Amino acid sequence: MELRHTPARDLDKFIEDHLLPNTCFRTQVKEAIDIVCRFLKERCFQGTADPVRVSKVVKGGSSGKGTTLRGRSDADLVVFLTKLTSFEDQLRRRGEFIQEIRRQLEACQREQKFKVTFEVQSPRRENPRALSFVLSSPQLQQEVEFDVLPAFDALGQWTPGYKPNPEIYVQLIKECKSRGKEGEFSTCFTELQRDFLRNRPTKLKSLIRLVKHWYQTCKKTHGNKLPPQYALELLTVYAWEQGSRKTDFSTAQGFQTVLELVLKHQKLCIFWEAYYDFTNPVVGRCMLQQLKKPRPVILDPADPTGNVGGGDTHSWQRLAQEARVWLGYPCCKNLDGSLVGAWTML
Repeated sequence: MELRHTPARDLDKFIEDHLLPNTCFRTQVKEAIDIVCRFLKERCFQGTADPVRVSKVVKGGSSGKGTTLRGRSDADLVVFLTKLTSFEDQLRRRGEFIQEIRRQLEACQREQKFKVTFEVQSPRRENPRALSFVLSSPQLQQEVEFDVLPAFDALGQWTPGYKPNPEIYVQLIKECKSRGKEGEFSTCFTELQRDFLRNRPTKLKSLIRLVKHWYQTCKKTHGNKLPPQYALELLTVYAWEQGSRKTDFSTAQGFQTVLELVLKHQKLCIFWEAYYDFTNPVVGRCMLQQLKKPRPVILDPADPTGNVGGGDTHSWQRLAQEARVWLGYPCCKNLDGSLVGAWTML
């Protein structure tokens, strides 16, 4: 149903129905990306003086956009380029890469056959330049629009289980410190962001998708004022990693634990040592710089410089106000009419 009234007794039955993505549509999209990824690497540039080439194409974060309930989703597709001198190059040469990618993307639409409907958008308005392509399957009425975000390849060839070279983060921090603008290069580390949320248990990933939709429902109210969606995703992971650590758990317990953290934002300092740590002196100091920043501070596991949900303390206040309202909703309330309760952090 609406889910404002969806009780806490079941919860999952709502996630399994409305929230769960189409299995058939995903498979079609994943294949379409593989066609494009394999297309861009070969086609882009080539027969060209400049050694810069497309190394890989990775899908980034995605958020279901409410229309009926879930009718559509917006995702980010990061195109990695090589032979760039610095991280800043992806910002300056962005317009140069936007044209080369768009040129072959249109050519890919003509030459390559797809199962879904490949849609290359017209030049985008209300934005400085912008680009995107839409993948839709009218049979299932599923639609997704990918925003192409060109980025330098920092990791090069990287596989899960391997901690990235600390030297890479050193170059990132030194360049982010001098030129300013902390956390703009997070797109290069997208592989680590996906790998962070991919290996999570099924019940947790379903919980995250529940939190994802909660964010979108409030996003059509307060607008862009609220913090980035990535903050809520990492916060859900933190709620599970602390005190629970169970394969099977209650969604009502977790959803309650996440909402109470939104109100605790001023008390929240969170960071992950997954892809980096204090072994390197340069990385260590920069990591301590972020921890002493005004709360809430959620440190991007893939981006030691990048602070998710930071820079605005009134963003979380607007979020905490609506988080307080949803606490009064039956969503968190069980059969008794009382609260299900949060997770013990012991």
